[PDB]
Amino acid sequence: GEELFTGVVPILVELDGDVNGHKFSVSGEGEGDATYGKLTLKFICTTGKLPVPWPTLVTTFVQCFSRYPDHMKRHDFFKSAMPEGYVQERTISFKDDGNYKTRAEVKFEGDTLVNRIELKGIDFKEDGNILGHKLEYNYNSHNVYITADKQKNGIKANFKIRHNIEDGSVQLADHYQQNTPIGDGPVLLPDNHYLSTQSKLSKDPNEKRDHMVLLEFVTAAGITHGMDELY
Ligand SMILES: *N[C@@H](CCCCO)C(=O)O
Repeated sequence: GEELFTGVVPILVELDGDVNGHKFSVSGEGEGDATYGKLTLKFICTTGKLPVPWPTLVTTFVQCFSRYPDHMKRHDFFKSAMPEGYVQERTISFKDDGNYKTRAEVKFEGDTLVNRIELKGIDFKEDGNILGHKLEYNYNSHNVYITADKQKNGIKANFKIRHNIEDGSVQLADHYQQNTPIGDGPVLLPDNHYLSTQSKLSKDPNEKRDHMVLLEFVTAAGITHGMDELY
């Protein structure tokens, strides 16, 4: 599977969502270059205005594009599941507000890596930071710890995303994530490690539709003692 990621790979993201009486769809396109852990993606809301803030969907919108160091190649579950792919399921709980439930399948369709997502939003406050669009349009860097779930033949992660709010506070979005292979081909089940992520959000000055431009870099890390010994 890792052979499929040696070059630049086109990406398609499709999300079907339902939150607070609003059905919405998002399509995203761009490319990933796993050699540098680099993602360049532009998302468009094709149904009108997005009924939740763009930053709340960044994690939902392809960790197979993470840069795994040579010394950590045996820990890359995500690429090992390719091309048949993996299911990624999350609960995202917004502190003192509602939650997202997401299920995605990530797999190749020919040369294109496709992330197809179903999202449901539950129990949000009409006046809250999410439905009230009170999040700043920016994004923090996070370290996501990955552990094996070997009886389920996959991996899991839980992590809290920090969203800056326009009132100067920071609202946490608590993520619980599980990934399972779609195919029956053996996958790599990793030792504990983490993914170091950084994301920049911007706008296309020629785009009339509601949209988000995302530039993201992800690097696997945390396995250091063996390499440190060399020096
Ligand atoms: N590279 C050092 C050893 C690192 C000490 C911790 O492993 C050296 O060559 O002396």
